[PDB]
Parts: sequence; structure tokens; C-alpha cells
Amino acid sequence: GSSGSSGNGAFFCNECDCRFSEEASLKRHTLQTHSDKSGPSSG
Ligand SMILES: [Zn+2]
Repeated sequence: GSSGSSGNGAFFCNECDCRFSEEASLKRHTLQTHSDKSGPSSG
């Protein structure tokens, strides 16, 4: 798919499977859901 598409919604989490209408909405999820320090972070 190339630039130009009816209706926004082209942001899907890379780590997990999800969708977000806005970019800001996704970014947050990525952090909250997948905190920068979660994997090696025992807790
Ligand atoms: Zn995610």
C-alpha cells in the first residue's frame, strides 16, 4: 500500500497485534503495554 487511502488507520503494533486510528494512540500503547524496560525487567 502506498500513500493515499480512504479513512485513517494505518498503524499496527509491531510487538503485538493491534490497531489504532491515530499515531499518538498507538505510541502510548507500545509504551504502556510494552514498556521500554519490561523484558529483562523482572517485575
Ligand atoms: Zn502492543
